[PDB]
Amino acid sequence: DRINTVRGPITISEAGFTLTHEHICGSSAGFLRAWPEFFGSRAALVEKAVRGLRRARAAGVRTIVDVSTFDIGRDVSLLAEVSRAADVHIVAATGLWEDPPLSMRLRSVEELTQFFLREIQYGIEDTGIRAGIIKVATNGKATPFQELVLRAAARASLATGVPVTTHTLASQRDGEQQAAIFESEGLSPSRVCIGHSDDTDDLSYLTALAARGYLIGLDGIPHSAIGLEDNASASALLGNRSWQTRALLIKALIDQGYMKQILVSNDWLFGFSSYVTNIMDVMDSVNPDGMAFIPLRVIPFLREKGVSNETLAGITVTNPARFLSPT
Amino acid sequence: DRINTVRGPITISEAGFTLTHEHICGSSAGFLRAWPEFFGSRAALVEKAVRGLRRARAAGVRTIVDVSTFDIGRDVSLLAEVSRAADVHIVAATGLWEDPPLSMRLRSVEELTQFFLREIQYGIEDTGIRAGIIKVATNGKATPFQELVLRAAARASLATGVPVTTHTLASQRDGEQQAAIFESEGLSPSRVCIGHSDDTDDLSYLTALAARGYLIGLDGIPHSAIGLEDNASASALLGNRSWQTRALLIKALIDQGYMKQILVSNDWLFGFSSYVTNIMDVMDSVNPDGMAFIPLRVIPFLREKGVSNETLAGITVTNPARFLSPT
Ligand SMILES: CCC1(C)CCCCC1
Ligand SMILES: CCC1(C)CCCCC1
Ligand SMILES: [Cl-]
Ligand SMILES: [Cl-]
Ligand SMILES: [Zn+2]
Ligand SMILES: [Zn+2]
Ligand SMILES: [Zn+2]
Ligand SMILES: [Zn+2]
Repeated sequence: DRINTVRGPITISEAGFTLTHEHICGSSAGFLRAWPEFFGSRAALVEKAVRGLRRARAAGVRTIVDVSTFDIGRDVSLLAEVSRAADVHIVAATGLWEDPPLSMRLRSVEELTQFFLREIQYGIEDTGIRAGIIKVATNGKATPFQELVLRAAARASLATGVPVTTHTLASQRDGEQQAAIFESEGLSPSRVCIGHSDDTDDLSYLTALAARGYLIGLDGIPHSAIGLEDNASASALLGNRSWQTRALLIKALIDQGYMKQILVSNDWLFGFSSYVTNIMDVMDSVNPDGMAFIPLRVIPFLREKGVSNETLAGITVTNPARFLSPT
Repeated sequence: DRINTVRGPITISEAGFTLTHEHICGSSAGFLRAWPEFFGSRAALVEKAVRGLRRARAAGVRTIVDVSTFDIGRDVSLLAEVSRAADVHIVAATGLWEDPPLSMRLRSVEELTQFFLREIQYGIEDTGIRAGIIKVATNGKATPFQELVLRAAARASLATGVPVTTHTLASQRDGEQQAAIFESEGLSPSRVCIGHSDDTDDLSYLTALAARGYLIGLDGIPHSAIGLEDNASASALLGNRSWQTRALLIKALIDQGYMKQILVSNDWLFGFSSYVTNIMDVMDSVNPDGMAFIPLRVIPFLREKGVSNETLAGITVTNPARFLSPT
């Protein structure tokens, strides 16, 4: 059994400590190729990501799952470059996020299923690099096209065994509808992570997903604008709940019996052009540890609050492997 | 004085008979790279475009202006390939159409001006190919972002001398607002073509633009769903006015004194993924002549209606050169 990474297949044991929702760069299709100066340069972006993934690896990370799709401007050659230089495995994604272009938005369920299966089974672009996860998104009630996306992701997963991970607007409880669509296609909830679930404190929502077998993506732990004076765009993005508040949802779900269904991540990036200018600077001041925030700050916080080392290892190592390994 | 093409600078006399609004492929950024099977294959698309541009060249076309921007999925290497194989000059474009991604839509006027100037002055992507026109779009009242686009296009034109060409929803008279924005930035109307102007019969609108000095883009002459039974998507795209009706607007503006301000084109393509599946098949049944429709069918129609050979040469050769040559 093997997981596809940007440097090829790896064994389950090789994945190790895995961050399940991360990005090298949050962009748009074609954007880094057309406007590399937006990032300084392409080399500057590469160097920043290598440095950050090095720091993460020193803190114990072995693999990240880059959940950048086509419409986040995923550049698998950029991921392979960074992966080789930092010695951190990167799993790439297929699927569609919240910014599909017209050439995607006009497609049928069958067509999209073809595209997702191309990326899982054949390769991304002309690279031969295969995705190891399918990423999808809603922000409230699904648009007609997003329902097609969710159905195509389910079809792709059913044919291949690769899991599905989601973006939600957690305040709208989107995982409810997402689950409904997925289940209508026959997808097992154990193949699905409902992401950005740490953006809500609603335990009735979180446990109702976990009770049916979903994995719960508590994937934005360091996202917080607390004590950012009067920066409306950072507040709108990051929220005003503390990282501790978010991290305590890990403990909460442990305490309810769902330790095997928890997936934790930073949802960090090294470049971010699909938001306001200089947001990466703002984010990096909030969390200078970047992708190392989970091991360096979250794990010790949870140990101080009484969570066991063994439970945290199961969450950071066992759960990601179970989720990623195709089934 | 020179015009930039995808194979480098050419003299004004080399441009010859020029179609001012065309596309090799109407797509989305990254799409042909990620999903070439949508088109059959990349080679099939190339071969179809070469065959079509050959037929056009035999009918007298020497240059086309490919008004595909970043968000139409412009692939300048594809254009150079096709240009070399067909021996037809292709002018490429910068700017933004109606499907900009978030990494564009979040940008300032100053940022966009940087991007358009990159594509005109330095090159597209890492190709060294420079755009020779800036393309912009509204569909009714401009969105806030589209106003920034129009202003940045004006700034880019003011620094470089390259012209601006527009997409409109002609039924909403968008050229009125477009002109207002452009003039507020100090752009000369003689540097601007208001496109898709053949989609309306409103001569008060058309003459009010031409009176202030705009060029008028009568650029979709073969676009018609007349006698396509019950195909709602083709009707919505193409309209139910005949090609003759559209072509008679050429004569109308001649007859009002605006022969030097008329630009004519087919607004054809060889691939079209940003609309419904199989639309290219539908379009190619309506107009099997493709980009040769203007010389093969429009020019003789207008001669039969009393327009002179010399006037039509001025419209197909002189006007494009005047417009494209930087000033
Ligand atoms: C009983 C919950 C537990 C104490 C198990 C070991 C890891 C930490 C959580
Ligand atoms: C007078 C308008 C004109 C007859 C001039 C020559 C070309 C055709 C139009
Ligand atoms: Cl702490
Ligand atoms: Cl005729
Ligand atoms: Zn997300
Ligand atoms: Zn993300
Ligand atoms: Zn248009
Ligand atoms: Zn066009």
